[PDB]
Amino acid sequence: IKLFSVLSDQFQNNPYAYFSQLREEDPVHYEESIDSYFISRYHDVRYILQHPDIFTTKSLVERAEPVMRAKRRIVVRSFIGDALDHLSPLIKQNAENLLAPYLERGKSDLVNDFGKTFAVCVTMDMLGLDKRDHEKISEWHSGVADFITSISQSPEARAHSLWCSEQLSQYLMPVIKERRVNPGSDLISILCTALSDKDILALILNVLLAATEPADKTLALMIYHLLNNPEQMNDVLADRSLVPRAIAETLRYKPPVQLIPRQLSQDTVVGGMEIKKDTIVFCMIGAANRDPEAFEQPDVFNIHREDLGIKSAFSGAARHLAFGSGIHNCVGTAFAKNEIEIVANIVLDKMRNIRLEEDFCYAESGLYTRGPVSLLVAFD
Ligand code: HEM
Ligand SMILES: [Mg+2]
Ligand SMILES: [Mg+2]
Ligand SMILES: [Mg+2]
Ligand SMILES: [Mg+2]
Repeated sequence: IKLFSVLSDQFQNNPYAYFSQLREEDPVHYEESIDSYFISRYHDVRYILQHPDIFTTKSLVERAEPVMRAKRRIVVRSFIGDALDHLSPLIKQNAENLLAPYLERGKSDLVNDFGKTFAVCVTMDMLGLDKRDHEKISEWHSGVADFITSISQSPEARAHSLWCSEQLSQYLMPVIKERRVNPGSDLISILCTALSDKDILALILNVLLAATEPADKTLALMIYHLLNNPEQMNDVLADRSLVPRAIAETLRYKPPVQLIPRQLSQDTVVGGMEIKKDTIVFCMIGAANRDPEAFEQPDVFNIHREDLGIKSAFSGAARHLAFGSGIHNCVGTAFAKNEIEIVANIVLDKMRNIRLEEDFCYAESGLYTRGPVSLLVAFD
């Protein structure tokens, strides 16, 4: 009951089976393993995200370090909002260039054969990095992600993770010193116009981390749930203007980012239980997006739901909390919509009569960020 742990293999197997017992029965669940509380109720979670004075979180220029173990937001957001119209042909090519090898076979794994690389490549365009280097970059990003997400690492993984983030610095740092004097129109160049080299590397790195994982996760998650609800897929195929709805419901239904940490600046009460200073709470987004106080039939994937509030699903005043909520809302919400919309449409254009593979076994993994282990599809 309160004896159960949200860091367990058991929980990590299927977080969705325990959210309900978590609200209603132990909403502000203490995690003995750390000095961290886990908050499962929608309205609590949302109050926490709306009030980042009481519940602070790291700056964009703060080098990330393992989650388990304020004016630039706009400068990023806008110069990401100005970016997306420019990067749409490049996102489109990436999708086409990366699908290209797999057509003809009529067989792909949208996660491992395509997704990861696609997202990596879109971010590399956002940062103006040379897409020849996408193998190195992916491997490096992954090693770092591994260090941030993980509960624990072996000395090897940790030694690899250190290496990866060493390599990235060796790679990006010369690009930063270059663009300071010869800036293109890419994000790195823009950041050089009022922060230090190392500051900018941190921001760049946090934008590398932020903009990659969730985007490939969502693509795969949406396609999977559309295929798992095939008339909703047909709905989307016959009217492509539903893709924002399919995207939004996927985000509500299986948020790629499951946990949003916040540090407590003071003593304060969320719900009923009292929590002391400097302790860190964890917003359980999965649990909040499945809360029947916010959504009706919450455990039903329905792209046509009336309370989705599609009108706003890709903003800070949204109904689901997959981008967070309010002032500290995902900086690339507008970007994320476009990116996924584009690629989805191409995936759907090129993979005619797309379906799941014979004897494919769906499986999610992740505690802090969660998505499919793979998505084995077949098509003409
Ligand atoms: C599938 C779509 C995406 C989802 C669900 C998502 C989710 C999130 C969430 C939950 C946060 C936490 C905000 C908070 O602390 O309350 C966040 C932060 C952030 N997001 Fe996103 N994201 C997505 C795509 C993107 C993309 C494509 C970009 C960049 C274009 C982006 C840029 C950022 C940045 C820069 C942060 C700040 C984190 C930091 O301080 O390092 N996101 N995102
Ligand atoms: Mg080591
Ligand atoms: Mg389903
Ligand atoms: Mg159906
Ligand atoms: Mg499932």
